[PDB]
Amino acid sequence: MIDFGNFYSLIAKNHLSHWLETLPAQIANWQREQQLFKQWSNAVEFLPEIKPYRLDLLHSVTAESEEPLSAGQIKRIETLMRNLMPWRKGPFSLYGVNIDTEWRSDWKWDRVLPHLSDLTGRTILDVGCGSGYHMWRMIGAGAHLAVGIDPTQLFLCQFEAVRKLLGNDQRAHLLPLGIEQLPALKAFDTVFSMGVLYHRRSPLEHLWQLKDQLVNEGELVLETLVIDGDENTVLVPGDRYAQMRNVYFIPSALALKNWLKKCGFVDIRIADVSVTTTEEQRRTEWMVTESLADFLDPHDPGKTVEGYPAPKRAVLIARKP
Ligand SMILES: Nc1ncnc2c1ncn2[C@@H]1O[C@H](C[S@+](CC[C@H]([NH3+])C(=O)[O-])CC(=O)[O-])[C@@H](O)[C@H]1O
Repeated sequence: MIDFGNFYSLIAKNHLSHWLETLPAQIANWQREQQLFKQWSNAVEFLPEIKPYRLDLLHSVTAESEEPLSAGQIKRIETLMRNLMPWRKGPFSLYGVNIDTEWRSDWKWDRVLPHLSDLTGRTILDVGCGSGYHMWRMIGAGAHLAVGIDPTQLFLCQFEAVRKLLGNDQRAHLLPLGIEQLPALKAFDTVFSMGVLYHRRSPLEHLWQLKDQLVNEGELVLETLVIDGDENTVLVPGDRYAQMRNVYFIPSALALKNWLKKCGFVDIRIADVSVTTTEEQRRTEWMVTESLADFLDPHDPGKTVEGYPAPKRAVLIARKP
């Protein structure tokens, strides 16, 4: 297993302390009903613990030693990390192992960062953080603590593989929770929900739940699929949108701005809207199964195979009063 002791021990001592009234039970239960699990755990267990000599979290996620490591030592790490494929969120550069992930999560980062309130000093929740890539970038932009939640064992394992290789860094943590499970912590400075809203049956309740994690004057940063149109334009696909099951709402950005108004957010701004291109999302050596090219109408990339407008992503920023 993995021990969440460091985390509990950490939040025992800060403004997240009340979370201990629910978290350990929920994590215990999650660990209970987890029984290729061992492949993923051994990958983490068997990687060495290295303190990086150089650590860049400001412009990438890059770690290097003073003395470059043996060809064989790189290969051990390479092949253990290859055991945690598919790697979707990244990329990561760790002692010369370059994990070119399906997504250029960096692009999403470059398009979000400039519109943010200064992250320096902040405590942050990242809902649906995947591998945790963005959490490390949040550390680089000078956040005090970055906490993520994603109820997927693979991604908990990927994150722990990276932290281990980053010298067991304690400034970020991935809890295998789902966003439904949290109470109203009202303790985070900034909350990120990226690539999550459209997977929720109840989009307004998602926004309220996010709002319930924020201090007064906290900042929400919301990113999700979208469609062109006025306030009143909102697509709800059928069984498959870009081959994804369980897609619910894909509103227009203007519609999303209105939802946030309804859910009581303030100073809302559309900050980026960006067609997702096959150079932002694709097959790699570290993710071998289908990707965006396959989910697009082969004769018209402005549409999905099913025949819907193609993936488009907005970034909305907003403040809780
Ligand atoms: N109930 C849940 N609660 C919290 N997360 C969930 C839940 N269920 C599934 N997820 C997680 O939400 C993430 C959606 S991805 C965005 C990743 C990153 N944010 C990014 O912006 O690239 C896909 C995308 O939109 O590219 C996955 O990691 C799921 O495990």
